[PDB]
Amino acid sequence: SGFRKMAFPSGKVEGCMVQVTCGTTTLNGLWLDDVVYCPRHVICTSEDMLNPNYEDLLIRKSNHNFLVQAGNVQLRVIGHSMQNCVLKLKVDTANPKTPKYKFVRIQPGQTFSVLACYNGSPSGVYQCAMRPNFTIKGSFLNGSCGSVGFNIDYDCVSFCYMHHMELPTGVHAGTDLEGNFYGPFVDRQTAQAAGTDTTITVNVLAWLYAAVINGDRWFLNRFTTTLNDFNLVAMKYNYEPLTQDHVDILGPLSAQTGIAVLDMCASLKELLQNGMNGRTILGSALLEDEFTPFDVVRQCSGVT
Amino acid sequence: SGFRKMAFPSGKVEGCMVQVTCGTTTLNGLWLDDVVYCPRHVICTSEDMLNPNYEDLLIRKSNHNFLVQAGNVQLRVIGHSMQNCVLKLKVDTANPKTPKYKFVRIQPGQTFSVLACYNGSPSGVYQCAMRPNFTIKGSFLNGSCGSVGFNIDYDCVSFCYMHHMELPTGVHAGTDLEGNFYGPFVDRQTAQAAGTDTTITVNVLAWLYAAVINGDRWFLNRFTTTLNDFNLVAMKYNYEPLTQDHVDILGPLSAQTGIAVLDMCASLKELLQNGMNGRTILGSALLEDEFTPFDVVRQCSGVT
Ligand SMILES: *CCC(=O)N(c1ccc(C(C)C)nc1)[C@@H](C(=O)Nc1c(C)cccc1CC)c1cccnc1
Ligand SMILES: *CCC(=O)N(c1ccc(C(C)C)nc1)[C@@H](C(=O)Nc1c(C)cccc1CC)c1cccnc1
Repeated sequence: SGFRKMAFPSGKVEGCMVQVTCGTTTLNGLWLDDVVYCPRHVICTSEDMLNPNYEDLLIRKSNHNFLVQAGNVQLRVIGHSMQNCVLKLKVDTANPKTPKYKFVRIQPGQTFSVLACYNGSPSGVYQCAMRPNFTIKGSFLNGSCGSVGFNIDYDCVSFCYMHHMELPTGVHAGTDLEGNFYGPFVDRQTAQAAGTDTTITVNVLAWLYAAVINGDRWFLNRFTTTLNDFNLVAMKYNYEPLTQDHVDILGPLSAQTGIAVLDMCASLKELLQNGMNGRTILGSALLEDEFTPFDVVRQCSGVT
Repeated sequence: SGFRKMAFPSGKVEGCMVQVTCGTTTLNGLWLDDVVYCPRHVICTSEDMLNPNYEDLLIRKSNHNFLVQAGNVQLRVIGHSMQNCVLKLKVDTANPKTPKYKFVRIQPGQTFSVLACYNGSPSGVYQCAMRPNFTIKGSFLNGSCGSVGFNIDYDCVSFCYMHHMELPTGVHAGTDLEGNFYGPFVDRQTAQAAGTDTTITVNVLAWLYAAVINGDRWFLNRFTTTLNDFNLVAMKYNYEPLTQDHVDILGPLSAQTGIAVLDMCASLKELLQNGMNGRTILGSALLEDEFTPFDVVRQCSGVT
């Protein structure tokens, strides 16, 4: 028992991290097969961040201007192209450590692990979620650009995020591995405010199920509610609307605990209205929303 | 910016996880050089957990009774010995993935990463701390035994914990890699209650420093205190006593922020006395104590 914010083991991704330098800028790249993926803003200078014309900046760059280093050894760049906001640098050597992989574009509320890197070297791994406003609350310093988000299904790594920037409010924005930003963000040093960071309701309910499985049951009440009644409360507290799809996804947790989804919604409703009164759930004094129903089942069953 | 509960990248440890089976029991082992380390309770049957005599149980076991599997391949066991509560199984093949490593016995309040494994396969990585009562609040299911705790200094993994058991209260107990339990726990299915889980004061202060660096400064007050005055409040709230050694360890964070350690103690004192009034610090509604001063500096500087 016990419930932790668990990240996937990072070994398979560690074997893909490289350093990419273009002129004076150094960031992280992701080496899969004979292609190194990195944020296109690696080509930007200091007086470029304000309003960069990436196509024009890219014309002044040749294959030899992209320095790619994997460990202590240099990779030879034989081609380069820009796909949306990422650069794809073709190298002459396929990464011998390339795992089975997919590129996936995740939906808000979905979770993933991040391997934070600097100079192509991994420094840490943490679990986070794509917020409903398409930002991520990460831990990224200058040089972390190019660090990636991923999920693992047995031996297949599904890459879903590449870090590009920090917004003026300290939250993070990035792309999928096709270079498309999550949300309306642009790779430009300009005024970009994030929308309402609403709570991921289905994730909170999954975590309330995790709490019941692990013995924290004080919040369980004698009430029930309806999807419409619950949603009126959820809107009031800036919680995402709960749909019948969410109820369906929570089915296995409802079945394991014998607590119907709508009864758990009524427990959640009373926690929103009354607060926690100085009590804790799974060692937290607030309602946790960065565990999906899939994560709760996976961690509670020990999927390797 | 941003501050996350970050674990070390787990790749180096993933390459050391093996499955150990003795009779009908399967748990995790740690393969370093030509030795596989695992909890000695792998030799216990069902009617043994109550009061096992490990030396007597071990006499009935030969090298061929310990099945060690690394991936899909079997390791040949050429020797076995018991060192305290761990078994050391000598194999005929040195692990080709053995990283530079040390075995260290950590002190309470120190943090480490855990690679939770089942059947010798890694399923997740999380960061935790050795509690002042020598338990760990982990996420371990049946079969997780043998999963290990570690810290990494550039390329050297310092193994500090091996999981052995869950206490009747859902908290976890284990040994260092020499087989010595942390705390007074024994590898026996018997009444073992944990002591007071006090808060790691130096860690809370480090995390308050992390908050100030990341912009969360609302809790900073106009007060100061003394070590003795602060400690009277800390005892009242089951916080560990703060020593001059702790003040010294917080020196770099005090210097970076310009906030003297005793002023941060006075802020912490007011948070203990007044509570958070529904506010949050670094996304938490309670005072976090599983980041050491070293972790705060490392995460805030990006040590790879
Ligand atoms: C890897 C590059 C980097 O660290 N950062 C960066 C710098 C420039 C650009 C574009 C050319 C605009 N993108 C990323 C920063 C970063 O995003 N800095 C930043 C902050 C902190 C706030 C507002 C705007 C900007 C852009 C200059 C970085 C720093 C910390 C974490 N992630 C990224
Ligand atoms: C790897 C073995 C295992 O999963 N567990 C176990 C079983 C037996 C023994 C000894 C022979 C006594 N040690 C460990 C359990 C475990 O500790 N079970 C347990 C619990 C949950 C509560 C009170 C006592 C015991 C011992 C039987 C395990 C389960 C979950 C997490 N860690 C370990």
